[PDB]
Amino acid sequence: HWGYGKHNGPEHWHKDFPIAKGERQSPVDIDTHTAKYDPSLKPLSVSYDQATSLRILNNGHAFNVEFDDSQDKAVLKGGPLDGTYRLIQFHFHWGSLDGQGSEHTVDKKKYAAELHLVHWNTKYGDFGKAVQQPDGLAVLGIFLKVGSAKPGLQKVVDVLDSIKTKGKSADFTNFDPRGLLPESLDYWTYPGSLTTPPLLECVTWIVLKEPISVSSEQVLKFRKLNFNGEGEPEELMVDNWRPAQPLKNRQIKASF
Ligand SMILES: CC1(C)O[C@@H]2[C@@H](CO[C@@]3(CNS(N)(=O)=O)OC(C)(C)O[C@@H]23)O1
Ligand SMILES: [Hg+2]
Ligand SMILES: [Zn+2]
Repeated sequence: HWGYGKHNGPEHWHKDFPIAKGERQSPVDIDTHTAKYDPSLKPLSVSYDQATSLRILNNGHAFNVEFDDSQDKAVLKGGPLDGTYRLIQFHFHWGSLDGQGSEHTVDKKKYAAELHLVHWNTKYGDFGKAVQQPDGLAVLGIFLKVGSAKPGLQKVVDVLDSIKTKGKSADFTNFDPRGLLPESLDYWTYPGSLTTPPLLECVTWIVLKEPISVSSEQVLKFRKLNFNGEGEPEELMVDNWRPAQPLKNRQIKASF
C-alpha cells in the first residue's frame, strides 16, 4: 500500500487515487511575489483554550495526536473560513536532513518540518461527511526550522519512545496545542487537498508565515520513529512529505 519510498511513494499514488493529478492538490509552493493581500479576509481566530487531547499514535506514516472533537472545544474560525471548524488531530511531516521535510515551500524554500493541525467543518456533523465536501476541512500549517527548542513540543518529543513502531499508541491527555504556535498569525491561504491518500480535495489551507523553531535534539527524536511495525526490519520514519504540486491557476491570498 502507499507510503513514501521509491516503490510506493508520491509518484505512484495516482494509480490508486487518480485525484493525485487533480485540479486542487496540495502541497504547493507559495510564491510570495504572486500571492496577494486580501482585504476581504476576516481576522483569524484560533481558539484552543479548552482543547481535549486523547492519545498519540504511530500510524505508520507519521504520528497523530488526536483530540475529543465531540463538542466545540478547540475551534478555528475567521480568516477565509465560514463557520466553525473543530480540531480533530495534529501531525507533522519532516525530513532526513534539516534542509528538507516541509510539504509547502516558500519561494521554493523547504523547511525542516511542517506541522498540520487538522479541523473539520462542524456544519457536516462528523469528520467522515466533511471529507465529502469541498469546504469540509481546514488545515493550519506551521513551518518548523531548527534553532532553539520549542518548549510546547517537548511533551510530544518525550513520548515518541513509547510509540516507536507502526500501530503503537500512548495516552496523551491534557496536551495544550497553544504551545505549538508562533507569535504571529500572518498567513497565506488557498484551496487544496489532503497531502496523503486518499488526497481528497476538501481543504482550506491556512499556512502561517512565521516558522516555529525547534531544537536539533527535538528533530532528531522525530527521526528515531519507525515506519515499520514491531518485530519488522527497521525503516526510519523520515522524509514523509509530499512534494509541491501544480497550482493550476488557483490564487494564494495573503492575510497581511
Ligand atoms: C500523519 C498522516 C499522514 O496525516 C494524518 C494521517 C492520514 O492523513 C490525514 C491528513 N493528512 S494531511 N497531511 O493533513 O493532508 O488525514 C487524517 C485526518 C486521516 O489524518 C491525517 O496520517
Ligand atoms: Hg472534498
Ligand atoms: Zn499533513
